[PDB]
Amino acid sequence: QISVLSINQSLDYLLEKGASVVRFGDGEMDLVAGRSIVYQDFDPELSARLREIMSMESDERLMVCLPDVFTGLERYSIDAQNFWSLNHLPHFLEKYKNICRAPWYGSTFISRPYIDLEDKTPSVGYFAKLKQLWQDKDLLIVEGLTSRSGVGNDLFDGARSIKRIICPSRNAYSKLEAIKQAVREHADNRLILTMLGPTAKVLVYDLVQEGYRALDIGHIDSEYEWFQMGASHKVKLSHKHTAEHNFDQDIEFRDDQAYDSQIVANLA
Amino acid sequence: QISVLSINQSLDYLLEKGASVVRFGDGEMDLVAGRSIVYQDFDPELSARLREIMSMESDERLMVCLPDVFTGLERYSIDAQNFWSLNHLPHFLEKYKNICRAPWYGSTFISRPYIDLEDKTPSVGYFAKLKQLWQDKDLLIVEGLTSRSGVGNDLFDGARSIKRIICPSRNAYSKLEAIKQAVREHADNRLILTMLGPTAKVLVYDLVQEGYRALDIGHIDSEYEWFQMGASHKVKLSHKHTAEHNFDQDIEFRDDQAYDSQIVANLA
Ligand SMILES: O=c1ccn([C@@H]2O[C@H](COP(=O)(O)OP(=O)(O)O)[C@@H](O)[C@H]2O)c(=O)[nH]1
Ligand SMILES: O=c1ccn([C@@H]2O[C@H](COP(=O)(O)OP(=O)(O)O)[C@@H](O)[C@H]2O)c(=O)[nH]1
Repeated sequence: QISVLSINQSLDYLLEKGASVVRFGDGEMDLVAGRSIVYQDFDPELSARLREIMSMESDERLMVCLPDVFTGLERYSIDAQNFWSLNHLPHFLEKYKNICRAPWYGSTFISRPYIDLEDKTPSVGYFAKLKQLWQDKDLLIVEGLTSRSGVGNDLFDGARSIKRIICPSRNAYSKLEAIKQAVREHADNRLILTMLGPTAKVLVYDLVQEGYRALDIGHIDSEYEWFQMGASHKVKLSHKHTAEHNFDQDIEFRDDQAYDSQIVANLA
Repeated sequence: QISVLSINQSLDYLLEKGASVVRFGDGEMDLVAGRSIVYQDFDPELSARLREIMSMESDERLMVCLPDVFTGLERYSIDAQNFWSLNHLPHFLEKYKNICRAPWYGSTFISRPYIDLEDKTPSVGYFAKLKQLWQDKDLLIVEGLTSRSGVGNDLFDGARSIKRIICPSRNAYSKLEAIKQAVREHADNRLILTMLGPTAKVLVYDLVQEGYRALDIGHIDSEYEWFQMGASHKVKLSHKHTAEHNFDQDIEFRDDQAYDSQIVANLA
């Protein structure tokens, strides 16, 4: 009964208002139910902070997103439909309805705009509007050791410049205050992008309170790689993190000197 | 009946396929009916050429566009509804059905994404996808003397570089071969954008046959100015051409040194 914007309306709101964004997906609900996820062990301080931010209302300073799953599941792949309609919502729908009482939310799938869409025709337009958020911007990327967002592809080639804060690939929440301090030291006037699972959501909220603009964009790199491959399955990549292969086994980095030169702090 | 894509679907096609685009609006149908328009006098070679291009089918090399008016006019302002439904289509509907027999067409309103829309919420996203077509590209802009596309706004600030071929502000068709000659001399590998009324349509078509990529984007600058000012009416601008003020009275150019430096040929 919760009202969730489409991807097109969510991205347009970010383009219109310049708002920050924080997204909550199935893994955040897992932790709010007291259950660990693969790259974040359960932590009560984390779950309470996630439990708090989910209940917040959206405005021109910060848009809060939920999975666009409370209606029209025919939009998604048969595997995605089976997950939401037969696994997640049976468990947690009454939790969503209890906690999430804002008038409206953005779509958490602005990060996930390809592989699980039944019709992939509009994906090109989603990635185009995403790229417009950072076109000609100086960027601060806050991501984990294996994320390597944009490494090996042209996702961020339209940005003016990139600096990166490298965080733990898992259980990053225990270093949250150290990460925040690194962001303060290096952010200047840059747009902050974060790819950091549950920790990213607390990070964005906290940095918004300090007057930064930050976008939680999660697994955008994996979805972009699949989009460029024309993939039909969540094919695992060998040289960086892959969405829904969250244990990070069988990864060996390729030498990227541009990436290495963008690192300004390493907390992994 | 004729099947016309939405603006969202048309822009996504150009992003996906990299196709060139030609759009036909009410002024071209005016000429195909043997009538002069304000900035283009009747010429039998032009009108026959426009009718010929209108009848062509769209593909990954070239998308042919028509006004998205044969259905769902509730999408537009009442002024636009009255024009198409009581003025244009009463005269020319049987001509459209006779000439336009392709399976599908793009939307000519990819150039017109704001002032005549009833709901202006998605316009921000339309301009974002348009900007992505030329982001980080070297551009060759082919336009009339009063067009001054991008002058005084940030429409093309995301482009890598701009050269301009300046043409007659009206009756440009009489200089078509000289304009084409200028394009061959200065285009190199640049993306060609044209804002040149009915001559733009023949130009793009002819340039496609020679293996260039060209986008007929017409009155995009006026719609962007209205969008940025949040206008609710087609307010006339005093320092350049304004769409639907086509006689070009009462125009005094602002001195723009970037514009001046971008001109590489002048045929006005
Ligand atoms: O402690 C953590 C948790 C996650 N991640 C990264 O967070 C990203 C995914 O974030 P999120 O779960 O928000 O993605 P979504 O699937 O929601 O789009 C991936 O690049 C992971 O490597 C990380 O670096 N450290
Ligand atoms: O001989 C001409 C005819 C038109 N134009 C320009 O063509 C543009 C509009 O093109 P079009 O009619 O294709 O616009 P649309 O309304 O279809 O988007 C305006 O900038 C006009 O100044 C021009 O420079 N020379």
